[PDB]
Amino acid sequence: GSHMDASVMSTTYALSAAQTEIWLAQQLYPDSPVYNIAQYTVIEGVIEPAVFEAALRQVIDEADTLRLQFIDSDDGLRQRIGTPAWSMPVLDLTAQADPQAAAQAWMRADYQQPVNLTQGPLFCYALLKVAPAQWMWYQRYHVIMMDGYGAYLIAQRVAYVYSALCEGTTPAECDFGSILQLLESDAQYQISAQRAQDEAYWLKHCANWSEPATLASRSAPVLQQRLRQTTYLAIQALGDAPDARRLAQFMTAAMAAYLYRFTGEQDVVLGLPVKVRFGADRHIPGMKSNTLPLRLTMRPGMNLSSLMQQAAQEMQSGLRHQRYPSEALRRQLGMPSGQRLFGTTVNVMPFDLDLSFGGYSATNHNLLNGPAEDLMLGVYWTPGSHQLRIDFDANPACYTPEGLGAHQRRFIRFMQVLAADATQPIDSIDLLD
Ligand SMILES: CCCCCCCC(=O)SCCNC(=O)CCNC(=O)[C@H](O)C(C)(C)COP(=O)(O)OP(=O)(O)OC[C@H]1O[C@@H](n2cnc3c(N)ncnc32)[C@H](O)[C@@H]1OP(=O)(O)O
Ligand SMILES: CC(=O)NCCSC(=O)[C@@H](N)CC(C)C
Repeated sequence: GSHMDASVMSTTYALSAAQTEIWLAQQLYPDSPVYNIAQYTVIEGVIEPAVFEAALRQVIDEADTLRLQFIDSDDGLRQRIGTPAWSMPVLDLTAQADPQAAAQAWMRADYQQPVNLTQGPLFCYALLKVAPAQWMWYQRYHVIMMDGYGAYLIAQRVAYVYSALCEGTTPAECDFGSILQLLESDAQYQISAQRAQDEAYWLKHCANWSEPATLASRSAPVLQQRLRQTTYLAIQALGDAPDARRLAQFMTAAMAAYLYRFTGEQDVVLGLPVKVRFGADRHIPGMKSNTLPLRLTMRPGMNLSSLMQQAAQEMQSGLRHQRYPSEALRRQLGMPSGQRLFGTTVNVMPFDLDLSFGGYSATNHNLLNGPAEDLMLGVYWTPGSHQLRIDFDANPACYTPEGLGAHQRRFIRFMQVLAADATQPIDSIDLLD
């Protein structure tokens, strides 16, 4: 034989369950950058690129998932903590006729590139000066090594380290754990009795399932990046003081009521993304998130409060078993592949969007949020703020931009009228054009 494969196997770790599903899904279309997540922080002040690069180096040392390198092997793909070659581009676009548009185009050209996992770079950090005392920190990752909460933790840590370095202070000891402990915990869960309990619960929950209700007229795999319809809204349109749990309950209830009013289906299956972070996993950047199948049963004449109680019940009974992958449940239920458990996902991310870099305020804004197989309702909300950002992310094959926009406007209106009177049956509101 040849020793190279043996040394590859002995110097690597197996992928986690979520990483395995990500890799299996990406292998079908290796030229599709739909598995990139991306955001950018607008900083209202002066950023020194050298101090920022120093902070980025420190955080890359602190979050070892940023140094994961992947290697092919007889066992598909494996990973180790390697030495990625990275750089921080600094682009001053203040002289351009449209500095904001130039920065948007730069980051779009970045996150549109295909990402080969065995060569990298799996992440990209760059600074874009869009105005005097207005900078942009652009972050991009592949979902195989990062999710939403991980990127949020990394942005917070980078902000803190930069603020500490600017005032010449030693940054406090980082709170992060190692990605290897996360991988070991996932490997232990994969052969755990907790996993058997979760599998039994999810097999009983969606035992006799139904094909998902959807606003699209066709089912198609995700190939292009999402079509995004973004709208901002005030919290009083909801009015329910909601927390993350009840905000997600209300969003899922509204989406299920809209799907029932548009399709007539009464057993609406939605997708609910969750962190799957308990204990030490709450302080380890990387990929850990899952999507739960949330069933909402519709009865004609039912109001919003009953739907919200249904959603609260489903979450209260299902979040205990959120470690079981939805793909493993789909395979275990005996469903033919291509048949999904849910079509419309409701991704509520109650992560703080505010940061402080060297005394200057800054705000986070998403560009990519993973693949959009059908419809994804992304709800960005800083806990406490009176504002919500609502993104309709759609598969370009199943939707067109203006149709998605009309659906979003009608859904916003229907949801506002729903929250106006939670006792009125959903079959009564007249909807829009
Ligand atoms: C570059 C930037 C790009 C952006 C990246 C985007 C990438 C992605 O697409 S990843 C998707 C990101 N989204 C998310 O992370 C999902 C966020 N949202 C959510 O998780 C849900 O909508 C939400 C808010 C309902 C979860 O609510 P939350 O209250 O936090 O629940 P969670 O912590 O998951 O679980 C709590 C429940 O766990 C259950 N549980 C059982 N055992 C335990 C235990 N030992 N410890 C804790 N909880 C336990 C309990 O029943 C508990 O409920 P409760 O304590 O109230 O009885
Ligand atoms: C919603 C779905 O099943 N398809 C996309 C999965 S994309 C991914 O790995 C995560 N970042 C998002 C979920 C699992 C929290």
